[PDB]
Amino acid sequence: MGVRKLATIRTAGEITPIAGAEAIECCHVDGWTCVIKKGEFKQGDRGVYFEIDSFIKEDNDRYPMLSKQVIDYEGQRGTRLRTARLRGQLSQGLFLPMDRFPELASNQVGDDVTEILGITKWEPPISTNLSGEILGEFPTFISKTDQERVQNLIPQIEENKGQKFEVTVMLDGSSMTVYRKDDHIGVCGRNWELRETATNAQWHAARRNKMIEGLQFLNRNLALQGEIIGESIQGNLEKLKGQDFYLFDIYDIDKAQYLTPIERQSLVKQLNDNGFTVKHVPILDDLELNHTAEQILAMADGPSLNKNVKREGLVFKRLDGKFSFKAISNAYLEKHKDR
Ligand SMILES: [Mn+2]
Repeated sequence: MGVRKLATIRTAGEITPIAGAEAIECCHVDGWTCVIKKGEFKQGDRGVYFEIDSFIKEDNDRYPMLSKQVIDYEGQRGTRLRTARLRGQLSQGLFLPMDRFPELASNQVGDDVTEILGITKWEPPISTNLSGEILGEFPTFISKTDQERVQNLIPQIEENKGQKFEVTVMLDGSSMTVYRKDDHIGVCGRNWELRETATNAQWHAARRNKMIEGLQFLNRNLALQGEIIGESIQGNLEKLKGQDFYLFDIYDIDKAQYLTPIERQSLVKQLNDNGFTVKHVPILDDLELNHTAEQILAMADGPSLNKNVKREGLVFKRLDGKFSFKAISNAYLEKHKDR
């Protein structure tokens, strides 16, 4: 899920009427709920579902319903899809019937049609503080930080009932990776490896908590992955003075896998024992899964690291390290229109 699966062929679920608003109804699409024109689908119908964060280029033939939300973004004219609320009812995504896409009459349920519809991914601007000097590509020997949304995991949420999960708070900052491979120690943003300058915010955070020394102490090819947050980083939800790093993952570069949560929270223990103050994203009570997606979304709303603000949401990592997912707070998305 990195620019991929924004537009997929999916199936209408339960179609509920909107009391008082007769021209439209609410369509369940997997874990999503979506406002449609009345009678546009019956339950069981297939259509293309365009997730929130889809950027769709203007076309009043195909996308007239998006006409008066066209904008300029990367010098591209088109409509960003985002969370909205229609008459007390949450609405996320666009769900159009297959008869609208002639080119897709061969395709099958669940096909990713993003590429072939030319759909791109809207994202917030990267923070002005954090565009440093690029050294290299994000190393290909490290995975980027990424979770599938719970809304897209109905059969897997079923399958996993009874399984236990590390539950962690999702922080609104910027992805940062600090790693060792042999004689090299590097620091990465989301997409790129960075040069150490005096102005580099990520390199500064890594020096300060001594996580570089940490990796020199551990003597392993590891990537420390987490969130840089604070002042002048994405509106500073947590109301920090200055800035800081909070780990949420460690990637084993030799074995080419993440460390399970217990593997991970032990290593952090020893770092803090040897004088390496590496902070971890807030960890909550472990979860035994026996929930709907809808229930998981409800538990995502809650307090953040700063417990006086509403959090971005939660991440769930099965304790064997072989299944993880995120649930973004819909309350958060309602309050935060740049999200
Ligand atoms: Mn984020």
